[PDB]
Amino acid sequence: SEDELYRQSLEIISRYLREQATGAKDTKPMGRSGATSRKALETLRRVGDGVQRNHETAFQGMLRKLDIKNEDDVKSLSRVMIHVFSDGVTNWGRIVTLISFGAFVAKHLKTINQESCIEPLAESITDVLVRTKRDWLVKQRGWDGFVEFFH
Ligand SMILES: CC#CCn1c(CC)c(-c2cccc(Cl)c2C)c2c(N[C@H](Cc3ccccc3)C(=O)O)ncnc21
Repeated sequence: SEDELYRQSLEIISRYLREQATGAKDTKPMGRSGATSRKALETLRRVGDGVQRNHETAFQGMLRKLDIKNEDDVKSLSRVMIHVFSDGVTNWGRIVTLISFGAFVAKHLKTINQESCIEPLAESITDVLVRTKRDWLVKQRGWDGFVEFFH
């Protein structure tokens, strides 16, 4: 390991997706740069909840199209994130939509009683995000850049 950016990203995304699914704020330290991952998570809650709320109908229609039922559909969803998220313009706007739709999908995984697929979903999203937009993420100062961008 010793990929700080991947570790920090996976943590923030797992916390958001897990707490959206279940309602509970997970109380367990944070990790390295914990004040930058707690301010990132705070921001993500504000802006991410906003995107799910404002574009609920769009999110519902996309979820319906993907027809997600098991670990096999979540594993596949990865090829879908590469086509849609990676093959686009790069900005925090689309990065939030990716993690917000992931949270929307994580809520659906809980309701269809497949909540063991949440942590893998979070890993899939972090994989596509960090190992297709690494160059851009580094240039923007990673999650310090994100928190700054949503002042
Ligand atoms: C988990 C995951 C994932 C991948 N992903 C997906 C899922 C395939 C979409 C997407 C594409 C079309 C419609 C909808 Cl509702 C969505 C969510 C997406 C995305 N969408 C925005 C457009 C948009 C913004 C806000 C609300 C609805 C739609 C875009 O393409 O610029 N941006 C980034 N990643 C996206």
